[PDB]
Amino acid sequence: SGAIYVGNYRVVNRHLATHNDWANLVWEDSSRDLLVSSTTAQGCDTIARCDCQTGVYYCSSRRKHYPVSFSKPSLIFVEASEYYPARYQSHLMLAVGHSEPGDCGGILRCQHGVVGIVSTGGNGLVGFADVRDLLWLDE
Ligand SMILES: CSc1ccc(Br)cc1CC(=O)N1C[C@H](C(N)=O)CC[C@H]1C
Ligand SMILES: [Zn+2]
Repeated sequence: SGAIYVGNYRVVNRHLATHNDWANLVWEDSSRDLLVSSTTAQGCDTIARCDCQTGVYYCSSRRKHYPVSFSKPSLIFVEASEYYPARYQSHLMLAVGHSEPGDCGGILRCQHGVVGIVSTGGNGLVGFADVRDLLWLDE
């Protein structure tokens, strides 16, 4: 679990969005596993606007942060799950690191701010949904 709170927006994994997220929907994209909902309170986070390929993510299944080198946002095949059919997930960045399904929502940050959230994984792999291209989050 986990979310980004920026301005009057809440960014979550689309497959973990609540009834309240859907009732206050701003934007969602199944191909990215993202959903953004509106909030009444002002957020605590800021978004990176950069091309960093290194950063640190929070791994809830280890209660620890880990440093990672990750690929640029790309279209990557993701196997079927209870949440989605087998498809290409877009704007996804992969890295070597530990992850389990419940780790989705953990934030990846670089020196500039929030880069994205955990969305996929594998055997010693962790994949992050990028949010740096969503310029409207800042206004
Ligand atoms: C951190 S998730 C994870 C971690 C390790 C392993 Br093995 C396997 C996973 C599962 C995984 O990749 N997905 C991706 C899915 C999606 N984004 O299409 C939504 C959550 C889940 C079902
Ligand atoms: Zn950066």
